[PDB]
Amino acid sequence: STGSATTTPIDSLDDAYITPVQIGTPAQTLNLDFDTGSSDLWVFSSETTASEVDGQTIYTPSKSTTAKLLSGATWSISYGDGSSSSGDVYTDTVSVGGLTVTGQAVESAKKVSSSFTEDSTIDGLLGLAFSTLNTVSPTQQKTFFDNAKASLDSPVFTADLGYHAPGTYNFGFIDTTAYTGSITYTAVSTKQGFWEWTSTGYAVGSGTFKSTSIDGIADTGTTLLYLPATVVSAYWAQVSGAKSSSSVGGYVFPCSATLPSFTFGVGSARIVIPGDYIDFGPISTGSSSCFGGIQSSAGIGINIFGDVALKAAFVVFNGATTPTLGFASK
Ligand SMILES: NC(=[NH2+])c1ccc(C(F)(F)F)cc1
Repeated sequence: STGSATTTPIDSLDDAYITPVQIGTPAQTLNLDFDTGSSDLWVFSSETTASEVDGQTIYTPSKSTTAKLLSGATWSISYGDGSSSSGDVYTDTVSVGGLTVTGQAVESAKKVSSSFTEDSTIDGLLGLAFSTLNTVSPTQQKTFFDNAKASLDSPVFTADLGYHAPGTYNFGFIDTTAYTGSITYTAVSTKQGFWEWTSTGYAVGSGTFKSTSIDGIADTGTTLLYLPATVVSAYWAQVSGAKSSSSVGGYVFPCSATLPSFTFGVGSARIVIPGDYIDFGPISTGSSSCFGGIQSSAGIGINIFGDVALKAAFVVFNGATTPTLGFASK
């Protein structure tokens, strides 16, 4: 089997991407944030505290003839940005782009933090990291990909995110029309539960490539590119007027600037992020100071190849017996 679904930016800045997902019988379609940096499929629901729902579409398990309460199971997750959610668990039929999993754990939110309530465009998360990170207790649950894998034509999924445009998540096949050149594959460590790999270096604009190992995660659920302070300083030094602002929380730059590209290495291959992809717009409405899309990872404890990086590539999440990652230009 295979599946193919379009993923759409939630706003004009590509702050996140949503993908429609069918849950239950009859289908209830929710727009979920596919997150290769976590492993829970959770949704706003008829159980979510009413004051914490503000425009999201909800899953109502009592209206699904295939929903079953997973007795005694609860979940609770906190993310890197300080947001969180928690609740109970159902199993139900879940379909993405024509690919169906029966018995998928659907984590129903009883509580969500304010940043989830405040984002009416995201109805929940669909985790695509390794199932070892799943938070369900006392019986850990599998991701949608982990449940589908054996049925897929090939044990892979691909992320093809757009810049200010829709893109595609495919399951079970590689669309050879969706990229240029070849796909370069690189080793993955699953020890921290992530799609963790080592980039071979970087360049800023037309500058020379610096060979240096950068260990980080391929994370569709993080907006920005978080890299070591040395690398980030080298990038922003090429932008007149750019500075790190403790009050704003990162590097800012004049909105009048034309940003240089940023290249990252995948083996001997190179992925080029155009400068425009690095512009996250005014820091507050009407400001002429703009927020940068490349930020320091110092104090995160890991580098994060988030959407800014991934959207410049066609990315293969290869879930073969030994997982790997593939990157192609597009
Ligand atoms: N769910 C995610 N995509 C995610 C959240 C937090 C972190 C961090 F802790 F490293 F910051 C990494 C990945």
